[PDB]
Order: sequence, then structure tokens, then C-alpha cells
Amino acid sequence: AKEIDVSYVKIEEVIGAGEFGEVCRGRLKAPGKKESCVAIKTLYTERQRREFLSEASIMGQFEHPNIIRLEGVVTNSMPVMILTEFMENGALDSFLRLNDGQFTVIQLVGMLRGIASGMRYLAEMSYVHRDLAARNILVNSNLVCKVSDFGLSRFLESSLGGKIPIRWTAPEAIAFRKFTSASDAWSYGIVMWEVMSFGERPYWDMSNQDVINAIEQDYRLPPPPDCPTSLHQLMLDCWQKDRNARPRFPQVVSALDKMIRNPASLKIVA
Ligand SMILES: Cc1ccc(CO)cc1N(c1ccnc(Nc2cc(N3CCOCC3)cc(S(C)(=O)=O)c2)n1)C(C)C
Ligand SMILES: [Mg+2]
Ligand SMILES: [Mg+2]
Ligand SMILES: [Mg+2]
Repeated sequence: AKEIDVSYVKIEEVIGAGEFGEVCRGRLKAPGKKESCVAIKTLYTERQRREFLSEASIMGQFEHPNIIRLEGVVTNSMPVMILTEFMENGALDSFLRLNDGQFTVIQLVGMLRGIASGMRYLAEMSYVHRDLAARNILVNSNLVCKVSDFGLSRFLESSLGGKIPIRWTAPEAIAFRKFTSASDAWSYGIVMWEVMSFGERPYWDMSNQDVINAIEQDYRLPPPPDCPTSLHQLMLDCWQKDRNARPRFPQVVSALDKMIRNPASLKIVA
């Protein structure tokens, strides 16, 4: 679905370095449709091409305001491209670093609510994300946060799947490679911590191995400076060792909505 004629795409600036090629900003103009801004991912073995394009296959089946929208692919022409909606503020971790301390707690909670709604939807579709991290959240001009980074490849036990993201991964997923929506809930807690810390690196003073050891020994990240206690408590709930004890994404959204309804609750900080 959404194969598009390369003649309809005008490539503008190179805006990032992607994991397997350049990231560009461009313009898509198709007959009968208004022109739109697009982000463009470019691409190897046939296995790697099929893994690359698997992102588009799955993205094309999602439709949600907090999930990045697929515009199309260029495959019957080289270089192979994936075109999505353009997200003007780029990745959330770097966006927050650029804007450190400059958004209100209520704004940050709205961002987290958007991400949580995107995850609620993925969980409802039985899609387990496995790499949920602030770097994989994209931000538009109205501060709407959208989940990105999809595909049907597996992590490295060469495939474009990547290494397991230790700092974002639930202990049972690291130990047993059992990835579920409950392990995504653990990652979501890490994302909450990243957002409330304006894009600080999780466990910034620890190696990947130190993090594995720490979590096994009951260490959990502390509240970021100025972080409402209620938000930190929700993080701790997401980081329960027993995956079945973690909140599900509908409960995550509902908890954030209650905070938004009752903003005085956000004034309590440790
Ligand atoms: C194109 C694409 C396809 C698939 C996926 C994963 O699902 C993601 C994307 N990408 C998209 C999709 C939609 N919007 C964007 N916007 C974007 C904007 C900026 N800039 C905006 C201006 O300020 C500087 C930053 C920088 C980046 S990046 C690549 O450096 O993270 C991305 N990027 C990239 C993340 C590869
Ligand atoms: Mg829908
Ligand atoms: Mg991934
Ligand atoms: Mg990834």
C-alpha cells in the first residue's frame, strides 16, 4: 500500500542521520491531493530491504493521532524510500534538551499523555514496540508527540534489527527476551523520567552492565528535579519487577488524565 511515483517527491534539506541512510525533509504532491511536507528515510541484501520496508508495512496499518503517519514508499525505483508526515520539532529527547526547563509540568504531562495514548493503541493492536525511548518519540509544531520506529525485525540474538536497548528494557526482556506490552510499560516509565528530566540520559552515570546489575538489586531512578511525586510514583509502578503488577496502557492514560483534571495534585514534589 501507498507505493508512490518518485516524480511526486521533491527532496529538500538533509535533516538527520538515520540508522541505515540519510533523513531528509521533502514535499509530496500527488494528483488530486494538496501538497504536504514529508520526512524521508532512505536505504544491502534482499533480507535487509525486506526488513527496511517492514517498517512501512506495519506503519501503513496504524491510524492514530499519536502514531507517525505513513505517506508512502518508493520501491519500484532506487534508492528505496519511506515517506512519513513531517514532525517539525524532531526527536523528543533532543527537543527537550534544547528547551530545558522551558515547558510547564502540565505541558510535559500532555506530551506523556499523547505518548501513552499511542502506546495504548499499539497494545490494543497486539503490537509490542520493544524500543520505546524518548529518541523514538517525534514532536510536531503543536507539541503533539507521536510514537515512531516500527518494524517486524528481531534484535540481534546481518539483520537491521539492532541491539537490545538495555537502559529502556524491562528486566525480564533483557534476561529472557520476553517482550510484551508489560515490558513496553517499563520502557514507558523510562520515557516519563526522560521527559521530566528534559532529555537527560537514563542512568547517565552508569554503563549498560551497571544498569542491569542495579535494577536486579532494586535500584530505581530517583525523581527528576521538580518532578511531581505523583508522576514519579507512576514511574515506580511501571518499574515493578513483576510485569503483571505494572499498569496497563489504559490505566497509564487514565492516571495522566486524572492529573490533568486535578492539577493541584502535581504541586506535591519531594
Ligand atoms: C522519515 C521517518 C520514517 C520512519 C520513522 C520511524 O517510524 C521516522 C522517520 N523520521 C521522521 C519522521 C517524521 N518527522 C521527522 N522529523 C525530524 C525532524 C528533525 N529536525 C527538524 C528540524 O529541527 C532539527 C530536527 C530531525 C529529525 S531526526 C532524523 O534528526 O530525528 C526528524 N522525522 C526520522 C526520525 C527518521
Ligand atoms: Mg483510527
Ligand atoms: Mg524498534
Ligand atoms: Mg529502534
